[PDB]
Amino acid sequence: HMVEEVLEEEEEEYVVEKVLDRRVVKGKVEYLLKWKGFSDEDNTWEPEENLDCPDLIAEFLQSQKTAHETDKS
Repeated sequence: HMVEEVLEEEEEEYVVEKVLDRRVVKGKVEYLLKWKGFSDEDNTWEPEENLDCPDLIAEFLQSQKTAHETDKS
């Protein structure tokens, strides 16, 4: 922890590994993705009106229909 009057940015930058789930509060939609570069699973919730990953959002919201019932085994 560095104490000073010139440090607001949380960290350099985080990366997204994929989407694990999601949850709405009542007006906005949040998404819990797996952010790599922390400890192992520091997923975080973000607003879909700012994030930029419509591939995992529209790819994970369809799995609920049927995807784990098959799998590649």
